[PDB]
Amino acid sequence: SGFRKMAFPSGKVEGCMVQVTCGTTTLNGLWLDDVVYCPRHVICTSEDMLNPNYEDLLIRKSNHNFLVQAGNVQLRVIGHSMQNCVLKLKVDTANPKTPKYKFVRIQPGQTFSVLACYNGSPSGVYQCAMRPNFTIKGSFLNGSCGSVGFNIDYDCVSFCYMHHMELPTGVHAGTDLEGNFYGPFVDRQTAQAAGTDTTITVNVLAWLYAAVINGDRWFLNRFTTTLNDFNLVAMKYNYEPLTQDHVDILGPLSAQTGIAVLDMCASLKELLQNGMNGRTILGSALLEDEFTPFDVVRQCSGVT
Amino acid sequence: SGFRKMAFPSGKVEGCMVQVTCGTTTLNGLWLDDVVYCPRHVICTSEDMLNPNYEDLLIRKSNHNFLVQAGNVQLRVIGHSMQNCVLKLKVDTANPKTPKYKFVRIQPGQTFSVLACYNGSPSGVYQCAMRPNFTIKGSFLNGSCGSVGFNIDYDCVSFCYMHHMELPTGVHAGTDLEGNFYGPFVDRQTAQAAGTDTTITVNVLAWLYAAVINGDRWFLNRFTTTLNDFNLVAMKYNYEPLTQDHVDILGPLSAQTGIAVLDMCASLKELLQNGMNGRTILGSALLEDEFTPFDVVRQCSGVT
Ligand SMILES: Cc1ccc(NC(=O)c2ccc(CN3CCN(C)CC3)cc2)cc1Nc1nc(-c2cccnc2)cs1
Ligand SMILES: Cc1ccc(NC(=O)c2ccc(CN3CCN(C)CC3)cc2)cc1Nc1nc(-c2cccnc2)cs1
Repeated sequence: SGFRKMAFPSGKVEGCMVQVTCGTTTLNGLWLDDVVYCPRHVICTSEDMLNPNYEDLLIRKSNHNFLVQAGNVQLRVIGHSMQNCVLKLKVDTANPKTPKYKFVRIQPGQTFSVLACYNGSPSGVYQCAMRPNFTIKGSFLNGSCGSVGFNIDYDCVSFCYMHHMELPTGVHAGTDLEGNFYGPFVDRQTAQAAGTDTTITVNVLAWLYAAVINGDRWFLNRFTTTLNDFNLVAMKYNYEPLTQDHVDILGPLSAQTGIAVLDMCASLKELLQNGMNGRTILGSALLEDEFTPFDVVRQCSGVT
Repeated sequence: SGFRKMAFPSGKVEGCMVQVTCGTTTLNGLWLDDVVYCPRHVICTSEDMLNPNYEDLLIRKSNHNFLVQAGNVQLRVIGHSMQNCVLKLKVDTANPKTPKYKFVRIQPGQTFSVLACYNGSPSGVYQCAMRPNFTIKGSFLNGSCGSVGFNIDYDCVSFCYMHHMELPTGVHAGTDLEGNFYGPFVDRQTAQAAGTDTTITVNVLAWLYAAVINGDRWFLNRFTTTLNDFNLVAMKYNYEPLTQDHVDILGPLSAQTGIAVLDMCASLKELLQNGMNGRTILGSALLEDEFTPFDVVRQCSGVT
């Protein structure tokens, strides 16, 4: 029983975090085999953030300009190259703690764990979702760049996010581990801002199923809706459209609770139109959209 | 920017988790130096949960009745003893991954990280608070007993909680690592239930400070209250009394925001009496009480 924002255990990633210094800029890197990955803006100056040409900036660097430290051990840099918005620093030692890993790119609406680090040292772990507008609502301070987001499946770490910047509304943007930004953001100084966002409908439905499995039932009703009629309501309240694939993905949770997806959609319509009338669902007075169907199945009992 | 329920990185504890089997019962244990700690109810049967005498049950066990597995490695048990509600299994190998550690007992209102484990294998990490009634609102399924709660300060893991049971309302109870239960609960079958709970006032105030530091200010006002007048309102809404020591503990956050504690108490009084009128604070429509002042300082910027 219970339902929490639960991250993956972080030990496999902790053993990969290093400190990268270039000039007077320090940030975090990810050490896998004999390569350290970090944001390329580590090579920038304050006089460079206006209109940087990173190809120029990197040609003017040598391996000796990069100081890499793993705990109390200095790693010797023997090669450097750019890949999109990340830097690859080849080092003379393979990381003995390298887990089985993959570099994946995630979709908006999917979740992952973030290991927030400062000066190469892990500080905390929390769960994040990629928003529809390709930002994340993280918790990061100055020094956190190069912190990573990941999921773990059996023994394998799938890295999906490296942190690069904070936008003016306080939300965060970054890249996959190939250095390609999520969303229409760049690693330079501009007036860039998060675009309009939407609520992740399939996740809200998953979380209503989690609530039923955990004994909250007050929002259920005897009505069922059609998919087209539900999607008219979704549009009005700035929810994403629900697809048949979403309905299919919710199949296991529907079977376990015996509540058809379009039955639960009729509950969600009533919550959107009427509010909660002073009640809560899984300790929240808002509809929560940062749990995927997978997250719910992973955490919740499977009985029925 | 941002504010998340953030756990401590879990790697130091992951390396301590083992599987303990006795008969057909499997649960988790904590392997530190050459001792494995686990709930003593691992030695129980279904015909024993009524009125167990654990001293009798343990006298009838031998070391060979305990199977301990660390990953794919079986640990040989060479001694067993009871300490209050935990069992200490002496093994023939010290854990090479033992961190610096302490066994601490926490106070109601304090927070800690939980590493949820199944079959000796870590599954997820989340943040928990000890409620005033000595329960925790965790996320645990069958098989999770023996999972631990902890905080980390510099290199040192302070273990404070071992999981033993789920109460009828879905909340959880357990012991410190000396085997002494938090609250009026026992590791046998009774009608025991969580007692009445209260909201942790100093934590709500800390979280309002976190909100101000993160730019939410709509709930602020020009009024200040007295401590006695605030505590009359606290009583009415089932909040704990605020003490001068609480005011002192909030000193750093008050100085950083320039908002006196009794000024912020006047905001909290208005929120309690009027609600939020459709607005949110740090993405919540409820007043959140599971962040301590320390948690806020640890996570939030320190500027001002
Ligand atoms: C996207 C980006 C692009 C360039 C930079 N770098 C800089 O602005 C910068 C870097 C280094 C310097 C110092 N110079 C270079 C070193 N030395 C020669 C002195 C002069 C001055 C400015 C940072 C970022 N990203 C940032 N992320 C944050 C941040 C804050 C809070 C949460 N998450 C991210 C702050 S700045
Ligand atoms: C407090 C307590 C006391 C005794 C027990 N153990 C049992 O009830 C029990 C243990 C073992 C058996 C099997 N027997 C012994 C082994 N073998 C001889 C077969 C017969 C039957 C029952 C469990 C607990 N705690 C439990 N925690 C949970 C639980 C569920 C979800 C979340 N957190 C905890 C379920 S039972």
